[PDB]
Amino acid sequence: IDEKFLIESNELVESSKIVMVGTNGENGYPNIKAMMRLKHDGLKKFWLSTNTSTRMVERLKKNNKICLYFVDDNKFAGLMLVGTIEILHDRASKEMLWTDGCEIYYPLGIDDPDYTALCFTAEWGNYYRHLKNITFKIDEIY
Amino acid sequence: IDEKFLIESNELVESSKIVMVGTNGENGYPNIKAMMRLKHDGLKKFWLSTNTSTRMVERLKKNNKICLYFVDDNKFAGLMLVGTIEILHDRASKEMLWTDGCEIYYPLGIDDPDYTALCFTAEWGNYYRHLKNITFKIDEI
Ligand SMILES: [Cl-]
Ligand SMILES: [Cl-]
Repeated sequence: IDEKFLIESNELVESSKIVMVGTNGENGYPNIKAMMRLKHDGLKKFWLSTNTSTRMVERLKKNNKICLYFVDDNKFAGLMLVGTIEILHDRASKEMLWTDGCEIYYPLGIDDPDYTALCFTAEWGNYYRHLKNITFKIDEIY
Repeated sequence: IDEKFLIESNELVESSKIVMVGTNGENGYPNIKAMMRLKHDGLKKFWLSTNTSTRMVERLKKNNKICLYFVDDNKFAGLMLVGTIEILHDRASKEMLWTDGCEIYYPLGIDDPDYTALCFTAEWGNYYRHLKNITFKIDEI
């Protein structure tokens, strides 16, 4: 509950545009994919970008329990957040979340058929560091 | 399945000291944790260490289906392996897998009570590059 974590975890989040996203894959195996962080609100909410794959979409439709992971291997520190994700289908949201260097990935702009936007809402997390971890609920850390 | 994207998969694995490990967690949620690579054999077998944790031991005994993810540090790309994991509780295995480098995390050595070794066996791979992925079965390649 010390203020350092939220600030330290926030630096961790801010330090890369890439987030590792864990999902429930086929046949009971977890799957991890890299996604792009379009926006976040502290540790409460993340808006992410990934390529439209019917596989991923169908999977998230049936099971939206996910986790996010942020790491710096140099400190051997990481942050994991656990929560649920929803696909944002409306163009309004897609437009408001669009950023520079979305363009690198989605040449046809907001209307690129491969631009999918997601909203992750964190329930809890775990900060790992010095081979220990501190688990917290989001509603506590604020 | 071609040898270009599999040469990059192996290079990525050989350069990796830390690997992201995805496990099936409480209440239906995936969980991810960084673990250290001790040894591997191609893309089929990976020996990992992490700190001893009774929560993780119980998790993995209920459900040993996991994935590994190797981040490419120089471009938007990565390798995901999927398979099953087993904890190596025996000192013989821990002695064999011990590498110079472990002394940083486990200062009491092979007998450090926080030293846990695990053996992952991959069944399927997925290589991500250029916003695409190629899926392959490890035993075919
Ligand atoms: Cl709206
Ligand atoms: Cl020595």
